[PDB]
Amino acid sequence: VQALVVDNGSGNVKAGVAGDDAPRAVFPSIVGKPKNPGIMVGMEEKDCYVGDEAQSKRGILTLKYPIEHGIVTNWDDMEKIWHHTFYNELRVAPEEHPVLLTEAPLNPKANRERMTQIMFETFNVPAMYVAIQAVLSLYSSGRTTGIVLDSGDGVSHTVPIYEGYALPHAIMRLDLAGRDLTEYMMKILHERGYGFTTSAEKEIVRDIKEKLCYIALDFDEEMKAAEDSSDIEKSYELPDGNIITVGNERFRCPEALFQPSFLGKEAAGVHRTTFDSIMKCDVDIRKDLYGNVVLSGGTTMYEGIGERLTKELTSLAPSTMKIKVVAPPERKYSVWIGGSILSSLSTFQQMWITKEEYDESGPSIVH
Amino acid sequence: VQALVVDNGSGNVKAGVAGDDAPRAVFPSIVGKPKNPGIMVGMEEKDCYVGDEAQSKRGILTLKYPIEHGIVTNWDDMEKIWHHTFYNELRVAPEEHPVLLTEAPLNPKANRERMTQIMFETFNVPAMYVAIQAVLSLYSSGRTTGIVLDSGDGVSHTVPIYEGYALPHAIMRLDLAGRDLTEYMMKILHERGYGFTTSAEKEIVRDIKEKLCYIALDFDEEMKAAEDSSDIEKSYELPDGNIITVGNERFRCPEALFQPSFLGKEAAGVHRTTFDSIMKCDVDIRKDLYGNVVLSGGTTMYEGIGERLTKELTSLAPSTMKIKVVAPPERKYSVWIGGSILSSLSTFQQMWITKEEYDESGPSIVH
Amino acid sequence: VQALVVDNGSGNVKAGVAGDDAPRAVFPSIVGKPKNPGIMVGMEEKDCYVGDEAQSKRGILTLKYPIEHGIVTNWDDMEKIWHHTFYNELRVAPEEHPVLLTEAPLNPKANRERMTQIMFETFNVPAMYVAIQAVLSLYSSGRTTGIVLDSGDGVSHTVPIYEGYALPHAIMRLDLAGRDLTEYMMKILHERGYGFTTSAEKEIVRDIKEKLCYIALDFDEEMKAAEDSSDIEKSYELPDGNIITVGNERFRCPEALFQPSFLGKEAAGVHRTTFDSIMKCDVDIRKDLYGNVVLSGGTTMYEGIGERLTKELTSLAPSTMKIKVVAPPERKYSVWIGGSILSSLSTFQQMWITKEEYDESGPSIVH
Ligand SMILES: C/C1=C\[C@H](C)C[C@H](C)OC(=O)C[C@H](c2ccc(O)cc2)NC(=O)[C@@H](Cc2c(Br)[nH]c3ccccc23)N(C)C(=O)[C@H](C)NC(=O)[C@@H](C)C1
Ligand SMILES: C/C1=C\[C@H](C)C[C@H](C)OC(=O)C[C@H](c2ccc(O)cc2)NC(=O)[C@@H](Cc2c(Br)[nH]c3ccccc23)N(C)C(=O)[C@H](C)NC(=O)[C@@H](C)C1
Ligand SMILES: C/C1=C\[C@H](C)C[C@H](C)OC(=O)C[C@H](c2ccc(O)cc2)NC(=O)[C@@H](Cc2c(Br)[nH]c3ccccc23)N(C)C(=O)[C@H](C)NC(=O)[C@@H](C)C1
Ligand SMILES: Nc1ncnc2c1ncn2[C@@H]1O[C@H](COP(=O)(O)OP(=O)(O)O)[C@@H](O)[C@H]1O
Ligand SMILES: Nc1ncnc2c1ncn2[C@@H]1O[C@H](COP(=O)(O)OP(=O)(O)O)[C@@H](O)[C@H]1O
Ligand SMILES: Nc1ncnc2c1ncn2[C@@H]1O[C@H](COP(=O)(O)OP(=O)(O)O)[C@@H](O)[C@H]1O
Ligand SMILES: [Mg+2]
Ligand SMILES: [Mg+2]
Ligand SMILES: [Mg+2]
Repeated sequence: VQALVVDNGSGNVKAGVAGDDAPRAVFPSIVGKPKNPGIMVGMEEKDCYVGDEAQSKRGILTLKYPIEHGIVTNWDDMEKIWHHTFYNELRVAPEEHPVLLTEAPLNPKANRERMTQIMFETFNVPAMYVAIQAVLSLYSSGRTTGIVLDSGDGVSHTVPIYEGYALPHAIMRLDLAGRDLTEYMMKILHERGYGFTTSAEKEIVRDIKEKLCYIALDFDEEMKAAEDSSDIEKSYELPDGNIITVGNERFRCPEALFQPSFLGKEAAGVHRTTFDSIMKCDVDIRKDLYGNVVLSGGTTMYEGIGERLTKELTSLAPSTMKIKVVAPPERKYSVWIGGSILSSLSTFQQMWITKEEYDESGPSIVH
Repeated sequence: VQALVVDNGSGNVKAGVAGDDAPRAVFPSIVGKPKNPGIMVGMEEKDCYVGDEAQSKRGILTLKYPIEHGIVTNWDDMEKIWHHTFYNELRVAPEEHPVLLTEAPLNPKANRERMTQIMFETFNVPAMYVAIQAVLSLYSSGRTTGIVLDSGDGVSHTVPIYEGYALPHAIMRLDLAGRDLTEYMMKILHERGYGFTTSAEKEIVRDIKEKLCYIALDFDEEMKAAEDSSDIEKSYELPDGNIITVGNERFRCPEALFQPSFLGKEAAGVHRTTFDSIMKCDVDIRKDLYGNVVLSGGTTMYEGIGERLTKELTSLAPSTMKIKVVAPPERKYSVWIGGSILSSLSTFQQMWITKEEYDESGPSIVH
Repeated sequence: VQALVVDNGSGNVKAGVAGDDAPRAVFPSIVGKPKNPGIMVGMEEKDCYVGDEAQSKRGILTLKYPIEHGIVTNWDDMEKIWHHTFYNELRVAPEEHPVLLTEAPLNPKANRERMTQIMFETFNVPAMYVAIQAVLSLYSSGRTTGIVLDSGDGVSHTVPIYEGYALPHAIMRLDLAGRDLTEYMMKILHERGYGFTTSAEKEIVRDIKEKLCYIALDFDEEMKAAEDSSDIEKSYELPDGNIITVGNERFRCPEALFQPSFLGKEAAGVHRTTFDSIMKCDVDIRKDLYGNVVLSGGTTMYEGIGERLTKELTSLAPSTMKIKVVAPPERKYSVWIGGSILSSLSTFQQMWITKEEYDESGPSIVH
């Protein structure tokens, strides 16, 4: 009997069995419902268009994300997503193995309580545990000291840890992630006459962003250079065979991470958030936090993010410090691998919240 | 079988085996307890953060001194400190060798009685002896006549001795030591905008004081000179890489030894205390006491203390006398070396207080 | 010709003319700058959005406090605030009347020197004086003996005074005030799903705190009672008409004054700080200090603070003492009224620092 590890993000669902090196089932976290009447008699009108099945036939479906900034907004569809994960992707009986789940820090308590109640009463798991994503990202890297910058589709958070002890008063959360960048890309592609509006057009723009975008080392000089020559342009082919050309948007779209004012948000960039999280720690801790910054999440996968973040932090921190940003090649799956490591430890076997405790202490047993 | 010599101060613990020329184990006398919850499963949550181990990871610990003005205020942590000394630093079995301890003069009797009871019942030593620090400082210097000014972290005392005979009615005690100077430095560094509050920040200010401070030959002229030029300033680098600059505080901080009114204390300086201890002696003794003043303790390590004390005593004593202050290079370890000399004498073998006497005569056997 | 009294705090500016019973102009100490481009031609783009004008249209402005823990961090905006006070609120010529200012104890000297230079060179006042807030709070109460606990938006300090003589070595300063409580309220409102991030959202949370919070007599029993019934809940209406409900946060937020560990700060509560300030005084003074404790500042306006502080001090002080906490109804304006009383005394006319002295003795004339 091995635990199941299900990392539940705003954009993707990563599921698998503890002990594996990689998640065996990764599919987008969408639920689709048809927007047209079915006319041919003799077909099967499936209700659960979940994940890649909904992605494949998004032409006749309207797509909805049940998780928004890490908070579940539609529990009915989230239950469908969980059922899909347990029965069609992993193809296991959930009542046999305990399940390890993840949740972003500084989340409302009702979210976790509803999650626990749904797991214990609908799917009937023997036990569970809910862990923070940022501490698992540190488990994946085999280290006990460092500050983790996790950025996914819903929310970015920084969690500093020193010698295994957490520093909860220094945790920062920034609701600026990949979905905001996709929407900004949709907005600024209108400058060239490309109009994207539909839910499927959103998934097209997301695919454009994931391939053509990169982070410039400095923004103003790169702007001035781009206005002079056309070698920055690139071409992308739409599903129907139409060809579009993208220019300085390639480095304009991800710049909003460091300048949120591009999105109309009154906030500070990821570099400034990292620096301010470090500065809330004790003076003796700061050197080891500067010396080890961990990148996690898919949003940190832009080419050149490490150099840019190192330059910003070096410009902010005193000249004596040696800023070292750690960007593993597999940092898109750091949280899942960390959870896989955590669930297999012999020490962790006492933290399982069995159903007998839940029925004894109510939903608040998780806290 | 050789005796163990443990000099137990308010700030540091000096331990070793009799016959050595120097203490083999010197570590600060602090006990730390974590102030944060441990979040990573798979680490060891040690309870005894004692000495340099607590000093190394003071960022996540709160630090407490179990001895205050030479009187033990927390016996539970003092027992931890003694266990650490016996088992992790010296790495000996305490039940094999007798232990020689030290205690400041004019201390309450309950302190010594509790110390003896803890040693005999918890650690089970074959024998012990408790000696005054000031007479051991005279043993270290190979002399029988002179007045000893011992100043450590908790309390300053002067003990005059003539031809081996003590003069107990002339003993003076002044509760003004290194810890008071560290707190005064913390207070007056706020004039420049440097705020130090935490327990670890106290250890940072102590390190600043131990390197940048010195004693001016005269205070008012040095003030007037410092206000004219900036060559007195010096720079110090904080743990995180920030740089601070200190000015006249360098000679303002140790001036409180000679002017306790800087600390708000209604008392007299160390020079005046020394003079008044001398004047309580017989007229025939005073010449040999003026001719030999012994400096002991770490607080007397400021550059220029000898010249200042000689000037003060010369201004107080009659012009015929030749004041001679003795400042050995190793006066930071005078008490321990004196105890090492004392415990190795063949004459001293009769003063051991064995356990059989203790069980016969109660805790009062020490007196 | 009557003096002007300007009490300059971290959160609010209280200004007026000496001889009045109350400050005629009280407005928040904020400077706002627009974060949007102006599109309508024919409007006036004012630069100085200061005080209530910035508060009224905070939707399109970003708000910044130029004073942080009683130390001015942005002199350019502080000059704007002072100009606003002198010309739009009081509507007087500053070069006609002398100005009396206030400053928190244990402040860096450069702050006061820059303040004096700005007043004498930009606004050209005939004279000035800078006074400590805590001694003015004692003037307002018509008393010469007592210990004053002043707590505002930036810093809390306790200053004991006996028979008119100050005891500067017993002064304590605690950087924990109303702004920290507002930030803690923002943090712990996330438990219910309420997210407040913007500068204007900070002013919304401050208004929530000022009305719904109170201090429980004991914390654990009140917790246990709150978990049983919902009668502790209350509702608050947001600017746009949305309704939020607050529960045990009402007495959780101000508890951080007595348990700073809630904020992640390694410090002691206000009761412990008061007790430790008393214990640094002479034994003969302590009875009259216990018998008269003065509350000053807006942070001490929570319902039930007097009973809680009396209970804590009674539990700390010996059973013989009768702890009496004095909480005037108008203690939010104690410092200003005390300054108004002080400036009108005939004795005080010799302490004015005229411009002729300043030009003669440099900025250090204030000290
Ligand atoms: C971009 C795509 C196809 C493209 C036709 C592929 C080719 C390659 O692009 C062009 O030919 C550029 C051309 C264009 C028109 C004028 C111009 O000075 C420059 C370019 N653009 C147009 O005609 C606009 C007009 C428009 C509609 Br209506 N609303 C909008 C909202 C904002 C902006 C513009 C518009 N147009 C018909 C569209 O966007 C349509 C709706 N877009 C799509 O179906 C997406 C899924 C794929
Ligand atoms: C001194 C240190 C770092 C420093 C930042 C290193 C640099 C080099 O110093 C400066 O930049 C000087 C600057 C300053 C500010 C205003 C001014 O007219 C002159 C100097 N001082 C400040 O901003 C004060 C403000 C302050 C707090 Br809040 N409470 C206090 C209590 C008393 C006095 C002042 C304050 N400040 C943020 C601190 O002290 C912080 C808490 N101190 C530390 O973390 C320690 C461990 C190390
Ligand atoms: C509190 C306010 C309005 C409210 C909407 C008024 C109504 C009355 O509250 C609700 O309906 C509660 C609901 C909620 C959602 C899930 C849940 O299990 C319980 C409650 N909360 C939400 O949807 C969160 C989601 C969220 C964002 Br995004 N980041 C966050 C950071 C931390 C926590 C949560 C979040 N949400 C949209 C907000 O906070 C927005 C940004 N808040 C505001 O604009 C402020 C100025 C006023
Ligand atoms: N190679 C890539 N380059 C840039 N962005 C990417 C890349 N791969 C994924 N992303 C972005 O990462 C976001 C979500 O990634 P992920 O870390 O899985 O988030 P979640 O934690 O919500 O599952 C997507 O919105 C996508 O835009
Ligand atoms: N080189 C130095 N210069 C100035 N002060 C020092 C120096 N070394 C140590 N001290 C001070 O001496 C104090 C304690 O020294 P020590 O004599 O070991 O005291 P104790 O008898 O309590 O062990 C410390 O508080 C430290 O501030
Ligand atoms: N009625 C009230 N109840 C609770 N807190 C209050 C009340 N009125 C004001 N405050 C708090 O007092 C703080 C500042 O008050 P004040 O004493 O004017 O400070 P300052 O000295 O900085 O002007 C504000 O941050 C506010 O949160
Ligand atoms: Mg994720
Ligand atoms: Mg000593
Ligand atoms: Mg005030």
